Amino acid sequence: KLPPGWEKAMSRSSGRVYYFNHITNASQWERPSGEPARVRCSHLLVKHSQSRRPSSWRQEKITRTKEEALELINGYIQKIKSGEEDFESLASQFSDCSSAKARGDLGAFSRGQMQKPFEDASFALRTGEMSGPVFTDSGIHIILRTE
Ligand SMILES: CN1CCN(c2cccc(N)c2)CC1
Repeated sequence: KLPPGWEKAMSRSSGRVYYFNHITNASQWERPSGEPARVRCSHLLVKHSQSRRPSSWRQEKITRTKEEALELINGYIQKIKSGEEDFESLASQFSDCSSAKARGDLGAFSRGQMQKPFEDASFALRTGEMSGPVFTDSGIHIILRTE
């Protein structure tokens, strides 16, 4: 019996089975196996032209499309997963959130405080686990649960 949130899938390019989480948008090859008052997370945000506030410390006027933002997110996830780059380094350089200055750290929080897709992903992640692309009214997030 798989844990809730998780489903079995089959690659497409290779035919090998993998597991996908529809709350975190994480995917992995191994069987996942398996809630607290509070969690601590970091994130990397890529905004797009339909973000609630299409502006950030990186760019006064953010004009990229949502599709372009998802491509950027997917590229950062690839480099993090390969070890070519660290999550903290990419967040500091490229997150459209002012938390970039703290390597993406948002600190600890409870349910009720964050936007719902962000909250649900954060609480479904295990400690140390990274999400896939998570969509909110702010943009597209990579979320790292640190505690
Ligand atoms: C929406 N953002 C506002 C800025 N934030 C921030 C800024 C500096 C350092 C840390 N840890 C967090 C919180 C999240």
